[PDB]
Amino acid sequence: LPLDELRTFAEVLDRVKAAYVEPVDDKTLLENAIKGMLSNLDPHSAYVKSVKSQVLEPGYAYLRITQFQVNTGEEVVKALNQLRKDNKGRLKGLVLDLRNNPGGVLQSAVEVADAFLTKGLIVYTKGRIANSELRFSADPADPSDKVPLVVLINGGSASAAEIVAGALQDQKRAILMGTDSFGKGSVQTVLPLNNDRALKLTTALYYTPNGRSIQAQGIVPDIEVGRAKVTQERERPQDSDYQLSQALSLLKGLSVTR
Amino acid sequence: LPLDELRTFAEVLDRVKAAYVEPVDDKTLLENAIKGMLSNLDPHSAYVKSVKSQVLEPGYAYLRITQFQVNTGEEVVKALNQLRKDNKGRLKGLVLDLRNNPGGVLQSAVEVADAFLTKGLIVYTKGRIANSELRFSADPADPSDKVPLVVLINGGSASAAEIVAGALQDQKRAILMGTDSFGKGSVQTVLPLNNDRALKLTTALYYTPNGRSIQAQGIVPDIEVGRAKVTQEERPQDSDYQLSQALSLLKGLSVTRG
Amino acid sequence: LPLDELRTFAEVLDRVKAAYVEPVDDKTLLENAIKGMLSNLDPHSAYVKSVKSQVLEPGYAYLRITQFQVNTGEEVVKALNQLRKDNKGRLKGLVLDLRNNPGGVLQSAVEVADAFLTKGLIVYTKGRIANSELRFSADPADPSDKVPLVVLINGGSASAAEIVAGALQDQKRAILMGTDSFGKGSVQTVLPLNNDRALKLTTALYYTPNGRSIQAQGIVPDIEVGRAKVTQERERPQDSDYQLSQALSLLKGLSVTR
Amino acid sequence: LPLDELRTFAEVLDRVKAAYVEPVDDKTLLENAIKGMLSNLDPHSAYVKSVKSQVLEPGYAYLRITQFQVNTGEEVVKALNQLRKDNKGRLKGLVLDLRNNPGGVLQSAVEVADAFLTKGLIVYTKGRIANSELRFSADPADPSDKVPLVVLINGGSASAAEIVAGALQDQKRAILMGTDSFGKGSVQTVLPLNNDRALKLTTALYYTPNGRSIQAQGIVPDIEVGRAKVTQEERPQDSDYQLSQALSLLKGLSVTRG
Amino acid sequence: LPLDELRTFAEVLDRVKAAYVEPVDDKTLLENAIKGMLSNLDPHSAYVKSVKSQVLEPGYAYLRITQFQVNTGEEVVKALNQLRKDNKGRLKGLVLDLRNNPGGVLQSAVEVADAFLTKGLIVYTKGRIANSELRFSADPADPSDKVPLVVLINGGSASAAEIVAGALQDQKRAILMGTDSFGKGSVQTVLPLNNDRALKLTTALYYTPNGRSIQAQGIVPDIEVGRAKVTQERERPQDSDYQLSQALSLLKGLSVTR
Amino acid sequence: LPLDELRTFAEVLDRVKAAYVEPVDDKTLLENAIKGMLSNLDPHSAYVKSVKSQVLEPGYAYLRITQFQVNTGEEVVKALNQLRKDNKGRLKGLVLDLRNNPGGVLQSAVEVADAFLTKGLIVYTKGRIANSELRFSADPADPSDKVPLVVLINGGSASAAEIVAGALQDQKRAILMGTDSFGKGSVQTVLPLNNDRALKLTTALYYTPNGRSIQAQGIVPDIEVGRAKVTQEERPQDSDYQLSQALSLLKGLSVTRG
Repeated sequence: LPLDELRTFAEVLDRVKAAYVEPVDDKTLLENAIKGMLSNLDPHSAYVKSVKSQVLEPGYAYLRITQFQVNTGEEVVKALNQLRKDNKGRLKGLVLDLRNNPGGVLQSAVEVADAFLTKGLIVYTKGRIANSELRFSADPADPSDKVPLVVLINGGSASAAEIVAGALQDQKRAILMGTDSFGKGSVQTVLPLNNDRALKLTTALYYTPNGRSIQAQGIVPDIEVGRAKVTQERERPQDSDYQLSQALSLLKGLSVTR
Repeated sequence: LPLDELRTFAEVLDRVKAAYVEPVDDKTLLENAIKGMLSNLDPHSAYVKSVKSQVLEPGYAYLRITQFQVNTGEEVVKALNQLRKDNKGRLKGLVLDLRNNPGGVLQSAVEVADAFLTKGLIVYTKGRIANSELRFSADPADPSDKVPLVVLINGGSASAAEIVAGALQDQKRAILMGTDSFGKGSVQTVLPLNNDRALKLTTALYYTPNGRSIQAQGIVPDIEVGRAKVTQEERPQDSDYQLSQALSLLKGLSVTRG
Repeated sequence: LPLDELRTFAEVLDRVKAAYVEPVDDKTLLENAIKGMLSNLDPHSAYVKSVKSQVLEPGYAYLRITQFQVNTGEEVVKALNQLRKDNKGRLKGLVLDLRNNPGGVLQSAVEVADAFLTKGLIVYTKGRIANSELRFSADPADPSDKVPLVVLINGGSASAAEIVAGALQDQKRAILMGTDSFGKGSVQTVLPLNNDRALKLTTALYYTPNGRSIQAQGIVPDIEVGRAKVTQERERPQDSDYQLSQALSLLKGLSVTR
Repeated sequence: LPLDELRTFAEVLDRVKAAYVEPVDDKTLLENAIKGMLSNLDPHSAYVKSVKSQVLEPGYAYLRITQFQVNTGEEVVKALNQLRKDNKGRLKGLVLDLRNNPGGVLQSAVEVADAFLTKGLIVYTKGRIANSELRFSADPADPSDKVPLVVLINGGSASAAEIVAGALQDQKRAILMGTDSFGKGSVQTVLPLNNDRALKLTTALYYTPNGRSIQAQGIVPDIEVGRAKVTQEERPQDSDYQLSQALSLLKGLSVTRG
Repeated sequence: LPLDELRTFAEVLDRVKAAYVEPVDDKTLLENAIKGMLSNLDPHSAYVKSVKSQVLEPGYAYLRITQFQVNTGEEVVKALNQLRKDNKGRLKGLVLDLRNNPGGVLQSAVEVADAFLTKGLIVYTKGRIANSELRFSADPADPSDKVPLVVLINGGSASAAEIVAGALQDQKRAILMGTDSFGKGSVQTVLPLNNDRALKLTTALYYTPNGRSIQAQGIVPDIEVGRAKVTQERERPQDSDYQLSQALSLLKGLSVTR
Repeated sequence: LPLDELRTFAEVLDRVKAAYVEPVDDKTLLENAIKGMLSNLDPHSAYVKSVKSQVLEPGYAYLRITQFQVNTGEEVVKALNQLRKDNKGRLKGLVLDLRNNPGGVLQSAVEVADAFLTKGLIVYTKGRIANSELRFSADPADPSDKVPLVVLINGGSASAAEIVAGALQDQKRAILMGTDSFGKGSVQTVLPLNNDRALKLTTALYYTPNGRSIQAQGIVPDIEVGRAKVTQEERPQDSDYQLSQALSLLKGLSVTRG
């Protein structure tokens, strides 16, 4: 209780209680002060097939994560094996379509990351409260079989998807190409109050294995690729998708070099 | 200041000070509570020749209010008589162009309304502060000489212009034509505080003679006519759809009224 | 017999009888003189569903007179009652489509006028001969039930239709909108001659109740509306017909005002 | 003047003077009878270097008659010999462009025709006045040197030009190609009257050597070829369809004639 | 054996035999010298329905020779009689489409020429060897019945077709219109050598009846007609074919003149 | 000179001298035999700042060889160090633009190759003349500092440029990207003859370190990327498709190589 600043606050509240057009009691003024304190502090504060896979070309395959549901992990691994069986042999290249992904279940995101990682950190949450600081390490099993993969990120790629992309980039496991990411990397917990109502507050934020806050930076692709049309001067989706075609050609060139 | 609910607000503020990710001191939380109490209460709260006239057709004339300045009233009357001299006789119809009129001097607004009204109320403010409750009644002189007129109002006409239009409509003096209006009919007083800072608070709001709040209702035209451009296959009605509609309505009204 | 001017005429006729390329007797020269005297004097001198009605919108109906036949009168009244039954109630507005109407039976025109008029003059013929000066007065029965109506006139609106429109305008019963009218308001009677052939001559002309000659003035609409296209900047025929849509909107505004 | 039928005409004129709507005196009726007797009898009755030549191709030349002036004849002959000098030898074919030729001096027309004819009639007028009947016979000199020629005639070629074309066609001297002609082949003499006013009357009309009246028949080309523009994928045949057709016809005619 | 020039040749051959990158024996050098001597001397040296006829318009018919096969002659005569039977009477005009004709059997070409010629030379071959100088004269039978015909030649008209066109032009029997011809008018005979291989050499060239070498001049049409589009300013193939339409109109005009 | 086969060649030449249509003397036949022996044997036989560099992105640079002049080598090295100074550190990737490079000084070519190679062969010529067989081995200094580079080759890159590219490819030093090359890898020496005239003969041809003849094989890029223009919806990769592909390949290669 600062009391002096509380005196200033109560004086402003009394002036409003006296002058406003429609009469307002103390309770509604207090509630509006609370709601606006939260709105001014933090915007997030208050008071269906998941996975689709396809072998786009012989040796090169495409895996898209529409959303992060609970089944998503098992489904991505199922898709990995399915693509390996479709190519009738080991894969030369893979594309992770994580663009247009709002986010979803954090555990499902971490297991999707685990399908590509054999060791190291994946994501860790930092905040100032007893049970916020969390960490997630990769298990020594990757169903990807070390396949070279390029991850696609758009503006509409946030939360869980951003975590996956960041983990894949910091482990130097994937090539991120596309535009920048949303940058939504904060966790909201509902805290209880003595009065019979509770408040939702961002209590911590996500951090990639390197240590860069997802919320501030976002995820910057290693190669920036905006939408564009190519003009020659000399199913199959890449004929219509610019970013997918670019990722495919990059994987092709990488395979040829390697 | 009821301390008992102050307990609830302090408890909530302390819980927020404890849980948020990046630490914030008591001062910023109190200041944000103030700013949001005002913001959540009221969005407006914080902490060129005026008239141009023309006789469109023999018997039918057009009066435009670009803005509400002090001269406006005199000029409007100067225009009225002038149009009577232009037609060399009494007018069969008149069009009040109040579209694209943000507002202006309130006294000029009541003067413009009073040039058409011989009795009754024009506009009245209701509020809870000591010296806000005021009223405006028409004087028994109308330089309009009882001419039938159509008033045109669009979205970009607010405050004073809405006061004029509402007065003309509720007094059954004019027929309003066009789209709905802005609906800005509130007065903000700057109130001083013990500390060397002040708060802007709406202290009263305007009401049309019927009793309809301009701020909530707005002024709804009797005839809805959206903006359009006509192309034949100076004379502004030949190019302006809304003005042409009002002119033709006045002509037909005059013919029936024989 | 002027005889001196007859001498001049006969001298010219003899010169022509002598000089022309192909020989011509006195009779053909006389006949050509007659035919050209008539052509030079007056151009008119010498020597199928009628009615369609529809309720275009709830409360507002449209009645078109393609042509003036004998049945036309009964048909317009039949249509009036039919439109009243279609709306399941009294009508708010009516449109008389008299455009593209060459004319027709005068009595049918006067009865069509009688469906809207309860008293007063309708049309009167004036000429200089025993039985030309005629008058037509409205009977005290109007099946229109005083419905407000707008009449549409084009360039191709003449004779009977022009009479109807003029009567409706001079009685201040309808609003005439559109372009100007044809202006054909003369009656041709065949007169008998001593020789076994007869001549058709305009013997009189029509006059509206006010007294304006239909032949000279034509019918000027109270509102002039040429064909045009409207461009918004925000069956059902009026969506395609400009004049009909204008008449509909005028009737709508009149109903709202009234 | 046979008074017995003058009775009929006077009776008719008096009946007209009696019946017409607006009164007209005897003088205007008599004057209109005169004007219409002439108008109904005959529509024409009431009360720049001339030649340019060029050799289109080796052996084939083009002679254009813009208008029929006095110099035209001499110039045409001057052109003929000149073309012979241009080709350095006798011509294989010649094109007479008589299109867009209103007419002109009749003597120049018979001269132009005579430059191609060695015997026979050229044109003769028939009428009933004393000194109109004239004839024109060709002199036994043709500077054309018997060259085969095609004459081009369109609608805008009348009188003198038609006289030339008709003479050339009926004498089987030229092949006419194009559309039909105007057909204006009549001569108007101004005749004086006892009163100080005169009348224009056609006193005779032209006839081609066959005997066909130019005024009624016109001159119909042996080959119909409408106007057109050709675009390859100076030389006027490269741009003019009718001239190109005539040139190709002359070339083929020359080849067959070997 | 010049021997001195043979010494120069053998010295050059020895220099090449010594210096070239890949070793070459005397035989391959000799063979290359031979092949290049032939290539440098003369390019031609080394070391399915035929006829379609149709009556395009009443009186005017069209005969196209796609190629010169053995049956071609009988087929053209068969077509002549067929067209005569189709028109149910003698023909007014005929078009020989010889354009886009590489050539073919010389005897078939000469018989096709014989279908139009009653006497005179058709084509003769000139060269310097015992049995090269040949001549071909027309037999006194022409199934064409002297019908006037126009022959069409394009750039792709060579050898046999060029011979036919040239014969028809030099006899002044047909009108050749179109663009210039290919100009391929040489005969290649294979000559035997002591060694077990032989050489093909142009031994003579064709000449038209006039004496102009087909190989050098080509066949120049009497009327030049490139592809073009006509624009009026006023099955049936000529509506789509410019050259065919021109030939048709020329035949029409020729028939009218004759 | 083996006279026995000289018999065959003389016999053939005499038969040709006897059979050809227009007579040709022995001299022209011998001269043509010479010219064609050279022409049939070998088609080539008969009888501006060089380097421009730029750092495209932080860590990635671009070096263009317009032409191979004497300064080129020095300039290339001057450019290499300069780019190292521009990036203020070692480069992550480099692009060698050898497209549109006809060739130039061979020593400058081996210098340009030597700026990237520390050991091994660069290019060697094979022929049969005395002093053609030469070899070029790399010196143990590479100013490239082992930077990974992609070389771009199109069709319009020949000789020296192909030598550089082939050396870089066979030494597994660079990844070649683009279309195939011209393939002009032969050296022509002018040889003198006893008579005062000389012959141009290819005396040797180039070979890449692998042993592949540049003239026959050409240099085939490891990655095929045709020319195209990209349009976003200075920086040349933003406009050049092939350069952008090489840049993205280098970036991905650098990321994987961590």
